[PDB]
Amino acid sequence: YLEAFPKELREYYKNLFGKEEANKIMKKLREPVEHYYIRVNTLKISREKLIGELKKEGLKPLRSPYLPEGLYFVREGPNFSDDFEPKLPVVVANKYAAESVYQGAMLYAPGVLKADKNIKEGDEVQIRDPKGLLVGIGIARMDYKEMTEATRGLAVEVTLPKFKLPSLSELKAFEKGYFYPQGLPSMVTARVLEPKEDDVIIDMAAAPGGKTTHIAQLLENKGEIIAIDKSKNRLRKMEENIKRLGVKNVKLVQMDARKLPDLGIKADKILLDAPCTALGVRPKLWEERTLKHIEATARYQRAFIWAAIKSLRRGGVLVYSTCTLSYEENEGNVKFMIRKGMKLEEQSIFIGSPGIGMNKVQRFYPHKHLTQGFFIAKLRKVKD
Ligand SMILES: Nc1ncnc2c1ncn2[C@@H]1O[C@H](CSCC[C@H](N)C(=O)O)[C@@H](O)[C@H]1O
Repeated sequence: YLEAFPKELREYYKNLFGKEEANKIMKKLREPVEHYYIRVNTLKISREKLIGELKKEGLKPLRSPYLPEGLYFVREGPNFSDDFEPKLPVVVANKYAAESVYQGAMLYAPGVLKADKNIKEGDEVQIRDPKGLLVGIGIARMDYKEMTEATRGLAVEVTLPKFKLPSLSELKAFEKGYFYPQGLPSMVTARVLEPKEDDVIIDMAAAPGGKTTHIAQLLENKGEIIAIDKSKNRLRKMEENIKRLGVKNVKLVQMDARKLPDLGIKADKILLDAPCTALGVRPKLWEERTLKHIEATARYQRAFIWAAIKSLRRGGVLVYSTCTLSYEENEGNVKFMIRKGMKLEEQSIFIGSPGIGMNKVQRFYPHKHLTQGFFIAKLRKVKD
């Protein structure tokens, strides 16, 4: 698994976590989350009612004892060994198709990069990513010719994915806005913010609106949430998410969040779920980002943070979160905040790990908590 991570990053992890822990983290990072979480949209349905609906569809949702809005599905796999060499013709899936097949998706024709020319419908085939990673085994539903030419349709029925997570996007329950797939750490983040119907609230990197819509249901669609993002497309997706979930609580504004103080607003609550190197996201087939990215991105985040601090009322609260493992983007950037008149505060839910040499922030690790790598800091603005 070590091969998935560039050498300097591997050394970075070893230095930051220790060899043993670093190896455990990288090993687990290569795999999908063991517990696949969704958020119950309490704007439309209760937890137990939704469970009833999911059991109807043959699913086995389990309840979280920490998040009353949390449900998770247990992951299946690995369905074959890491060294397994099937005696099968090869279908090569592109980078994006391979990651979904790796988690139980079918392989569709646009997801096909190239393939063995002997392949005919009904043949048993093995599916590999462009770098030779075996991600699944299945049965071809197209001949070679159609597989490499079709613009749509089913190319390989994946009957033996490396791992299996439930597909929920096609469920009626999903279409009716009953839930939103979202990781446990991300859900804890919105809770730890403790939004109140009275609060002036800003999500300054909000799209596609996972944490924004969670705030909306915690507010029970009362008050107002200001949601910022620079990307019009991701905002477009956020508009669809809002409509589907029945969220009436949110005001979308497109802009560079680093210029936030240009508004006249002094917020009581700010969520900064910041753009990051995403070193913690799963599954991690091949890690492309490295040290140069950590420094650059950490520096990039400081612009957001400063903008947030200046836009916070005194006594105001900032929640900073990332889906990355790096020190610089996390504990390092919190020290920055501490130098700018912010103070660490106890988080209302703490089920993760302590931060690196730092007491009140909350970290999540894949090998310890069965989640994506994650980071959460909660701060109080004591002065300007
Ligand atoms: N300079 C900038 N100003 C505002 N938003 C930015 C930005 N640079 C990146 N972003 C946005 O920051 C987001 C980080 S992903 C955040 C996901 C979101 N909080 C959720 O829970 O669903 C991306 O959507 C990206 O569009």
